[PDB]
Amino acid sequence: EQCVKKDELCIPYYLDCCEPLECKKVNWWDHKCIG
Amino acid sequence: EQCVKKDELCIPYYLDCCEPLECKKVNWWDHKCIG
Amino acid sequence: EQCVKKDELCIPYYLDCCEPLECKKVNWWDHKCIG
Ligand code: NI
Ligand code: NI
Ligand code: NI
Ligand code: NI
Ligand code: NI
Repeated sequence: EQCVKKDELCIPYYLDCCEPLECKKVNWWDHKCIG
Repeated sequence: EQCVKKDELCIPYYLDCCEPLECKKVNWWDHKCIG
Repeated sequence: EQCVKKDELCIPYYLDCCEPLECKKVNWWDHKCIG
């Protein structure tokens, strides 16, 4: 598995972003890699 | 390889946790993903 | 894919280091995992 790229979906505690992106909520259920 | 999940074993500098978990020592030799 | 090990090449936003290493520029184009 790879670190998640910019603007792609991530899951805290399960599937995280490539640094320096941060996994941020974008709605009630989903998160995206932002930064 | 995947990021390490909650309460599973991690190794600093070698096998790290899924954010926002942190790899913490739990005894003399082992580390676990906590948070 | 795995997190990048100490003194190996990394790419911010694409191929990141094993914590607690940080991906730092080492010249105009390349980055390395330091820490
Ligand atoms: Ni990672
Ligand atoms: Ni981070
Ligand atoms: Ni961290
Ligand atoms: Ni992998
Ligand atoms: Ni970091």
